[PDB]
Formats: sequence, C-alpha cells, structure tokens
Amino acid sequence: MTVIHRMEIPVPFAVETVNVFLVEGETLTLIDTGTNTKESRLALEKQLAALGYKVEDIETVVLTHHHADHCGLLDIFSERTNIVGHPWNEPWITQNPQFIKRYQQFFLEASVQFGVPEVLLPQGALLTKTMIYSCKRSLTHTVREGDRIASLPEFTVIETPGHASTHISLYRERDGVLIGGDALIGHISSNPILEPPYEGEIERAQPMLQYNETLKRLARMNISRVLSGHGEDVLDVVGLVNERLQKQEARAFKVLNLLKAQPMTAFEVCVKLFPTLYEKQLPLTISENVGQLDFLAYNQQVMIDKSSK
Ligand SMILES: [Mg+2]
Ligand SMILES: [Mg+2]
Ligand SMILES: [Mg+2]
Ligand SMILES: [Mg+2]
Ligand SMILES: [Mg+2]
Ligand SMILES: [Mg+2]
Ligand SMILES: [Mg+2]
Ligand SMILES: [Mg+2]
Ligand SMILES: [Mg+2]
Ligand SMILES: [Mg+2]
Ligand SMILES: [Mg+2]
Ligand SMILES: [Mg+2]
Ligand SMILES: [Mg+2]
Ligand SMILES: [Mg+2]
Ligand SMILES: [Mg+2]
Ligand SMILES: [Mg+2]
Ligand SMILES: [Mg+2]
Ligand SMILES: [Mg+2]
Ligand SMILES: [Mg+2]
Ligand SMILES: [Mg+2]
Ligand SMILES: [Mg+2]
Ligand SMILES: [Mg+2]
Ligand SMILES: [Mg+2]
Ligand SMILES: [Mg+2]
Ligand SMILES: [Mg+2]
Ligand SMILES: [Mg+2]
Ligand SMILES: [Mg+2]
Ligand SMILES: [Mg+2]
Ligand SMILES: [Mg+2]
Ligand SMILES: [Mg+2]
Ligand SMILES: [Mg+2]
Ligand SMILES: [Mg+2]
Ligand SMILES: [Mg+2]
Ligand SMILES: [Mg+2]
Ligand SMILES: [Mg+2]
Ligand SMILES: [Mg+2]
Ligand SMILES: [Mg+2]
Ligand SMILES: [Mg+2]
Ligand SMILES: [Mg+2]
Ligand SMILES: [Mg+2]
Ligand SMILES: [Mg+2]
Ligand SMILES: [Mg+2]
Ligand SMILES: [Mg+2]
Ligand SMILES: [Mg+2]
Ligand SMILES: [Mg+2]
Ligand SMILES: [Mg+2]
Ligand SMILES: [Mg+2]
Ligand SMILES: [Mg+2]
Ligand SMILES: [Mg+2]
Ligand SMILES: [Mg+2]
Ligand SMILES: [Mg+2]
Ligand SMILES: [Mg+2]
Ligand SMILES: [Mg+2]
Ligand SMILES: [Mg+2]
Ligand SMILES: [Mg+2]
Ligand SMILES: [Mg+2]
Ligand SMILES: [Mg+2]
Ligand SMILES: [Mg+2]
Ligand SMILES: [Zn+2]
Ligand SMILES: [Zn+2]
Repeated sequence: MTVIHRMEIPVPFAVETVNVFLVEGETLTLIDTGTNTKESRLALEKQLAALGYKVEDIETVVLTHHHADHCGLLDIFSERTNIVGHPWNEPWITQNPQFIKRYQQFFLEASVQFGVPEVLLPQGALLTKTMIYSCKRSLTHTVREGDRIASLPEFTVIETPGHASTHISLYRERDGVLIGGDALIGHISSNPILEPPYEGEIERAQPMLQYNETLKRLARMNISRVLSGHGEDVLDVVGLVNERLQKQEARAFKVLNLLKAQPMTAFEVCVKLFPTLYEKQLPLTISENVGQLDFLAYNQQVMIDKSSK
C-alpha cells in the first residue's frame, strides 16, 4: 500500500532543513512544505520530479503546524488540493488582517515588556524581517484529536500542543510510526515558540507544562519511530523525553538561581542563559519564566513597563 518518502527542503533558518513527507497512497499526500522561498520551492520541485511527480499531482497537503518552514509553500498547490490541519492554523496561514494587526501589537508590546533593546529588534530587517516566509492560503479541512484524514487512512490525528498551539502529529497504530512534526526533535529541544493570544482567548495552557504533557503522552504511546520535522528519526521516545524533561528542570532551576542573585528583565535573563546565541537568534527564556511564575516559584515586579522578575 503506502510508500513514504522524506524530502529535505532547505530553509533560511538555523535548522537549515525541514523534513517533508510524501505519502504515495491511493492519492498523493504531502506532509509539510518548506518556507515561502524560491530555494524551498525549487528543491521541492526537483525532489518531486525525481520521484516522477509535479506539484500539481499532490491532492492533499497536511500541516503539522503553522510555522513558516511547514506551511510556507501552501500557495503553490493546485486549486483542487485539500489543505488539512489544526483549525487554529487558519488566521496564521491566511494572514488574516485583524490577526496580523494583533500579532504586530503583541510583539511590539512584548519587546517593551521583556526589555529588549530596540537595536536588537527586527526593526527594519535582519537579513530577514517577519511573516514573510509564510503563505497566504486557507485550510479546506480542519482536524482535531482522533480524526482521520481521507488520504491517510492508516493514521490518526493526535493533538501535540506545546511547540505551537496548532501542533498535531500523525500516528499509525499498525506499526507505531508517528509523523511527529516538531513535537520531538532528536538533536535539539523544540520548546514552546511564543505566540500572541488569539482573539477570544481568555487563556491557554501554560505552554511549557503543555509541551511537557505532550512529551509524556508520546512517551506512553507505543511509538516505534518518529519521523521528525527536523533531523534524524527518533527511535527511543521514552529516553529522549526523559532527557528533555531533565534538561528543562535543570534550566528552570538555573533561571530561578540567576534571579535569586540579581532580579532581572526577561532580556537580561536571556543574555545570561544564552551569552552567545542572543544576538544571532532569539528564544525561550520567557517560556521558563512563565513556567516558574505559574507554579508560584517566581514573582513579577510589574509596574515600570519592563517587567522585573
Ligand atoms: Mg487495507
Ligand atoms: Mg524517496
Ligand atoms: Mg525522497
Ligand atoms: Mg531525502
Ligand atoms: Mg532529500
Ligand atoms: Mg502514480
Ligand atoms: Mg497510481
Ligand atoms: Mg497505480
Ligand atoms: Mg532527488
Ligand atoms: Mg528526495
Ligand atoms: Mg535534490
Ligand atoms: Mg513541480
Ligand atoms: Mg516536479
Ligand atoms: Mg505542477
Ligand atoms: Mg509561494
Ligand atoms: Mg481531505
Ligand atoms: Mg496543524
Ligand atoms: Mg479562523
Ligand atoms: Mg482566521
Ligand atoms: Mg501566513
Ligand atoms: Mg485586530
Ligand atoms: Mg521583562
Ligand atoms: Mg532589559
Ligand atoms: Mg516583526
Ligand atoms: Mg515568516
Ligand atoms: Mg505570498
Ligand atoms: Mg491573496
Ligand atoms: Mg485561500
Ligand atoms: Mg473540516
Ligand atoms: Mg475523522
Ligand atoms: Mg489520517
Ligand atoms: Mg479528510
Ligand atoms: Mg482525499
Ligand atoms: Mg508558535
Ligand atoms: Mg501550544
Ligand atoms: Mg492509527
Ligand atoms: Mg494503535
Ligand atoms: Mg511536545
Ligand atoms: Mg525536541
Ligand atoms: Mg530529529
Ligand atoms: Mg524537547
Ligand atoms: Mg520563544
Ligand atoms: Mg509567534
Ligand atoms: Mg509562532
Ligand atoms: Mg484568531
Ligand atoms: Mg503561563
Ligand atoms: Mg500527559
Ligand atoms: Mg512511545
Ligand atoms: Mg494516548
Ligand atoms: Mg537529528
Ligand atoms: Mg533518520
Ligand atoms: Mg533515538
Ligand atoms: Mg535551586
Ligand atoms: Mg543580563
Ligand atoms: Mg549561548
Ligand atoms: Mg516561549
Ligand atoms: Mg496558576
Ligand atoms: Mg499581563
Ligand atoms: Zn516549528
Ligand atoms: Zn520546524
């Protein structure tokens, strides 16, 4: 029945490549796409051609999540193509004007709240500004926990939030294969990527706790092999999860101990945690602080505008 192929698509991010998966079944399904770049598109087209296919032959595209490396080429697919993912992808992937306005307001406010020096901010650009690597295309179909995608009958949709709010993985009960997305990556942690609140969202799960719960769920599943969004397959999910949970705990303690010595802004903690990477890249830190603020381990001296932890 199905033949699954991994295609490695170049992306202009530190991870260098994204894994996309072509499933040759009764119809042709692609899982994830690559960024909205000429380079990504050319690579996808070339690798499809070597398999004897053109973009127009793909009848279903499934998104594991809304990050640009996974959805960015959505516009290229034929008008007949089913586009399937978590429902919350929709505002991101359509670049809904109201969503974009909210996104821009959130990040401006966040920059101030976290005390990011203006010189480091995307500002103009960065060899790259923002949102520019994403698509402008709607879903045709939404999926949630336990759902089946018509073109992938042996798989079940599992909600795997944490890395992103829109994150899903595809589980094949027959042989325990998971098309994981970015929920569990072998070589690097895939910790929560900060997002704006959705319109109407009063609250979301504590993101780090959600990520950890997703990890624990995966560890309890009977998974033989994770086909990951980046890097090599994961064959020992239990082992990897245990390691990641241990590392997360250590980092949380490191943050807690940093703050005991000197109360700090998020940016200041970031510079302590990532003394080399903070100029080249910008993550996390807030995830750890927010995790500790939940769990009532750390207080925020709100007042100034630049929050003090
Ligand atoms: Mg059959
Ligand atoms: Mg192949
Ligand atoms: Mg291949
Ligand atoms: Mg390959
Ligand atoms: Mg390849
Ligand atoms: Mg054929
Ligand atoms: Mg055929
Ligand atoms: Mg045939
Ligand atoms: Mg090839
Ligand atoms: Mg190939
Ligand atoms: Mg090639
Ligand atoms: Mg083509
Ligand atoms: Mg082609
Ligand atoms: Mg074509
Ligand atoms: Mg395009
Ligand atoms: Mg469909
Ligand atoms: Mg999705
Ligand atoms: Mg919507
Ligand atoms: Mg929308
Ligand atoms: Mg978009
Ligand atoms: Mg708005
Ligand atoms: Mg702060
Ligand atoms: Mg600061
Ligand atoms: Mg921006
Ligand atoms: Mg982008
Ligand atoms: Mg465009
Ligand atoms: Mg348009
Ligand atoms: Mg559309
Ligand atoms: Mg639907
Ligand atoms: Mg269903
Ligand atoms: Mg399915
Ligand atoms: Mg379907
Ligand atoms: Mg179908
Ligand atoms: Mg995210
Ligand atoms: Mg989430
Ligand atoms: Mg299944
Ligand atoms: Mg099963
Ligand atoms: Mg996860
Ligand atoms: Mg990971
Ligand atoms: Mg991996
Ligand atoms: Mg991890
Ligand atoms: Mg982040
Ligand atoms: Mg975001
Ligand atoms: Mg995001
Ligand atoms: Mg929304
Ligand atoms: Mg929280
Ligand atoms: Mg759990
Ligand atoms: Mg498992
Ligand atoms: Mg389960
Ligand atoms: Mg790897
Ligand atoms: Mg491998
Ligand atoms: Mg492994
Ligand atoms: Mg301690
Ligand atoms: Mg500092
Ligand atoms: Mg560093
Ligand atoms: Mg975060
Ligand atoms: Mg609480
Ligand atoms: Mg607040
Ligand atoms: Zn991602
Ligand atoms: Zn990714």
